[PDB]
Amino acid sequence: RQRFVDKNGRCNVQHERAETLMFSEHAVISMRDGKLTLMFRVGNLRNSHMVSAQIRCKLLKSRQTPEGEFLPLDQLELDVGFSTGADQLFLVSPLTICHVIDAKSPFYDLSQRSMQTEQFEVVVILEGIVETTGMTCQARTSYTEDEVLWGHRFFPVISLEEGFFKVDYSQFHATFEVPTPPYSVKEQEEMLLMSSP
Amino acid sequence: RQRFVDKNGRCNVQHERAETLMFSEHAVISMRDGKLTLMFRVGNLRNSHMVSAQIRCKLLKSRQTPEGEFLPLDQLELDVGFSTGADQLFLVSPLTICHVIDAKSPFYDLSQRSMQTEQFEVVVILEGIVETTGMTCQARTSYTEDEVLWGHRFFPVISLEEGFFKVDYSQFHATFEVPTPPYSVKEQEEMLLMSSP
Amino acid sequence: RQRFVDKNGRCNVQHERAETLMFSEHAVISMRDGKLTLMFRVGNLRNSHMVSAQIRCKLLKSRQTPEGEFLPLDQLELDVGFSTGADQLFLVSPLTICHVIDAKSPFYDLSQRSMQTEQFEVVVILEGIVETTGMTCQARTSYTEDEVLWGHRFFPVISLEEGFFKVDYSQFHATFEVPTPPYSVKEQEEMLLMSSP
Amino acid sequence: RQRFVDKNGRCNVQHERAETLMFSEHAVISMRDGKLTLMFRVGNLRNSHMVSAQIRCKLLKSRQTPEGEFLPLDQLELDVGFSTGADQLFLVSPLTICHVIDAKSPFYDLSQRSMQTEQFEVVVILEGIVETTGMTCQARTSYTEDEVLWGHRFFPVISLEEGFFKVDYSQFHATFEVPTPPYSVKEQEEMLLMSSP
Repeated sequence: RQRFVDKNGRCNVQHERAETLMFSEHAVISMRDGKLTLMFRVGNLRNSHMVSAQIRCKLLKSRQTPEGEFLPLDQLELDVGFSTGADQLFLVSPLTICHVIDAKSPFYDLSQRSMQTEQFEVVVILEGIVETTGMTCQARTSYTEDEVLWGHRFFPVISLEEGFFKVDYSQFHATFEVPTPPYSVKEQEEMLLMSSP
Repeated sequence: RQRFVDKNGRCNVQHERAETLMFSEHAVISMRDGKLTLMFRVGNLRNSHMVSAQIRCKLLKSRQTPEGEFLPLDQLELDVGFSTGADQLFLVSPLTICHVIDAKSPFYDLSQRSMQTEQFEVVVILEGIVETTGMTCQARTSYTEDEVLWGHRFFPVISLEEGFFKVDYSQFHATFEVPTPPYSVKEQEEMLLMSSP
Repeated sequence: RQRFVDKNGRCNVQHERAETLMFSEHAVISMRDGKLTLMFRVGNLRNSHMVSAQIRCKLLKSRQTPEGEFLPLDQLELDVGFSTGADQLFLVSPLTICHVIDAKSPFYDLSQRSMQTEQFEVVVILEGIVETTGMTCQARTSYTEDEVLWGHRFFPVISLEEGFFKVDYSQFHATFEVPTPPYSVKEQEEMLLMSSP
Repeated sequence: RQRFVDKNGRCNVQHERAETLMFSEHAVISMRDGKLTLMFRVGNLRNSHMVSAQIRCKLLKSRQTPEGEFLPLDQLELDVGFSTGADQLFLVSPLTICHVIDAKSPFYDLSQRSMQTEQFEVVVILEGIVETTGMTCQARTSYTEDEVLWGHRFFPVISLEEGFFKVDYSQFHATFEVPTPPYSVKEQEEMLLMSSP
């Protein structure tokens, strides 16, 4: 059968200069494998194609510490694989980056309703290896609160049409709504605690 | 006695251009140190010899999430040393890379029989330091389900014949069958649970 | 609303050659998010602007081991993010680096009073990516015991004045005193233990 | 008072071409901070001075797995800081690298007596940043069983003679014998278990 990567390492994927297919326009928050997950899509740089890369995510926001101190712009770490090595990417085709929301996540108590008033910026940083030269580069993007879609899911972009594993970039930025619990992960766990008889 | 590495760092190993001795042709699944382990062999690049390198492994496959979503090509992390630093290689001679299958592994429930119908691709990525220039490079390979041999074991390639630690590459790709439990690790643990009186 | 980072990765921050705005002149020890934290500020290099960087911290001091051995200069690790990935910085504007003091920290039993007699040197090492060339560099600094201010807090340097997220470097090195517990973290935990009825 | 590192990052340390002061000639196994520790000293490269560097250690040896398989040359990971970040070195002067022997260490059951018959090779790999160019390099060394000294301790090499933090390399390779328990760490823990009344 057709394989994505040949024995010698050659990738069998069938994919303008304006770098707009690097990161998806929006991020989404919906269920995946039983967990509410923050997701965004990464593709590649049109003028500097990469195969390998490392990705990191920071949550930027203003906040008042319990001590009463106002932090104009604080950065909070958003785990996107440092605890598995999943942050070391293999860019054979687009990838849906996942941030599983839990008690360690800054988004632990982010619910659909709190989204209305919340104000933040999810910054994504990808430092990849340009295949052609071998040197390193970096691409960044950002998702403000209005660019994070609760209850949405990314359309798939990979298929097989005649021995060719194809990537449909016309669906790169496309998302669709799905029935998703409005509760924050903290609330879900709070409800789990109160569910015990 | 003869040493593999001199005090000054010189390696004492006695080893065409077609890069075919970089990764073993097949991967195997058999017992090592009491654990069912996924293994494959890494050697080196004939046109760009490396001494240092980092290795990572991704499991590529199609799957349907519990939510009913079909993921055409999902990548699952296969731990090959990130939790020990064992993924930072010292390429003095061929190395048998080990993925110890456990509850954290995507192969946790992979048994000999399920292999027949299963469909996947184990992609290996090695980014090493070319000794001659000092610059970095990358080599990749892949193992589809039909290239993963259950119950097989790699032949040893290192020996000492007259003060020379020799590498026999004619046995680089060679494997042999050994009595191996057909059960998946999950099943083994399931059987351990039911064994308690 | 105004965003810190555009969709294409461009940062929207409004900032002599003498490199003096790279690290704050002093470090401080005060409460943040309910934890006594060692903090210092990092900005950037005026002659080689960086956006990405990794930071590490070492505690240098003389000490006598329980075995009676005197170590003229021993280096102790000061966790500044290796256990979260928070040590991989996004230098969009100044950042207050935090070392949360706990049982794993060399400063676990450092109190305001012990500061008087204590003798040490907190060395900070930042290896960043110069935006202009793409190559790597390193900057270092040090904080002796007399440059660590107990009970002090850094003044904020970020604001928004007419669609511009501004950085006021005139306050880069500025700190102010705040009511802070004089106890070491070990002592705080010792007092917590004795508080149990 | 005199400081090791100036505020601007300049190190205040007062230190032929043959690279022989990079790694100590021998490694030692003795008590430090209540733990039996494997130690060796690292200094620097005379022809390519480094300030920053990462260090890793591999245990090379032949062994027979519980399955009866003979591994001619197996590599076992020797933790030298990957679980703290202590492996990311600051080479301001010589450093005594420490491997704290515990249940996770390949040397867990290595005792003074077993040393007589044991056969192995502790390979050390240091990849550092040459201060002058900014490019990366690597240095390696090895310690066979006969080069690992049980019950020995390294002489200190740092001192202060007239505002100068001096490094005496004439003592770089020097070690001295100290009363050290002959037991392996496993044995020590075995004795701790049997000590419970």
